Amino acid sequence: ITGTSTVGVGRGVLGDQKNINTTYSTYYYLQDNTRGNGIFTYDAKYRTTLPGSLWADADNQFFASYDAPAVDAHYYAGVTYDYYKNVHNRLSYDGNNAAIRSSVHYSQGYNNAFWNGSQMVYGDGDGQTFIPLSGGIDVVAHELTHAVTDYTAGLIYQNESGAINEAISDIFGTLVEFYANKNPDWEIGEDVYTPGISGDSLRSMSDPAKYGDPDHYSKRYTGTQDNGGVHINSGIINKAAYLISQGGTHYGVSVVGIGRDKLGKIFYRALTQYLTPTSNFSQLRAAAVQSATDLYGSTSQEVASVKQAFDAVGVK
Ligand SMILES: NCCc1cccnc1
Ligand SMILES: [Ca+2]
Ligand SMILES: [Ca+2]
Ligand SMILES: [Ca+2]
Ligand SMILES: [Ca+2]
Ligand SMILES: [Zn+2]
Repeated sequence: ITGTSTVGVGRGVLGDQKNINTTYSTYYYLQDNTRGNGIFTYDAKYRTTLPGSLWADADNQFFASYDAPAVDAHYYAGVTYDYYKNVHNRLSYDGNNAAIRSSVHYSQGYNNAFWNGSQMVYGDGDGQTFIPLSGGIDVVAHELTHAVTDYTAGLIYQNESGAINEAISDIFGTLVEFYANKNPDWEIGEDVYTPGISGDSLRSMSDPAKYGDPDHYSKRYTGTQDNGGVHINSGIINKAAYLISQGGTHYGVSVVGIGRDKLGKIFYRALTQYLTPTSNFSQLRAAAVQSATDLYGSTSQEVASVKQAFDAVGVK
């Protein structure tokens, strides 16, 4: 909407206070005009119609329990925008400052969040499996990264290309979590998953098998569930990315780590220059090798480490 840019204050899902960019016109709206063509957050009001209503607040203070998922969806979309702009010189998900839209309070007890091709959508969780999913910065950034993928490589959401799609979202979700530097880790969703259980998460990149996901191509899922295992076989690529960044020995193969920043540069370049809608795991390895060659040189440690990491997970 048309109005003037303002700064509100609120509390997120985890009870932390933060400032949020709003717009004043009669009401204060969750519309951040400081980033691209705007970040807009909507109330789905427990329904499944989307987007719902642009979030309106009478006083620019967002401390009600009902406000918390909206505060975090809005704020973490801003952090994710900042990561892509400041780290990769990418302006929003399309590279042209497309407006970023999110809806919260989607459905009732909905234990998921997603990018729907047009916008991000967050359930509130059922209070046992999840609390409202926008409380996880890695979740928010995972979702917005699907939009980046859609506009770049276009990886089809099935089988190996879909597992790459998922892993790219986990990788950049994690790199955004490190960028914000609040309790960063290599696990996915820990801040919103199972409030009654400490120390768990949906997935681990450092040890995918902790939650039943494969960490070697020989253990890949070959069935039809989950669009051919897109959230399962992602563990093979997540493990490779973890090894590239942090190093380690895995099934007897040693990888010299090169750090998170170079991991991000290599995978961002692979995603935006080399991957295609039908890329498989072997093609991802080649894309990563070529990206590291472009950035660091063919004889570099970085190229050598990409090769050892894919070797370690059984991808040639
Ligand atoms: N992401 C968990 C995949 C899975 C499910 C059930 C048993 N083993 C593995
Ligand atoms: Ca208020
Ligand atoms: Ca964390
Ligand atoms: Ca995490
Ligand atoms: Ca938990
Ligand atoms: Zn995903």
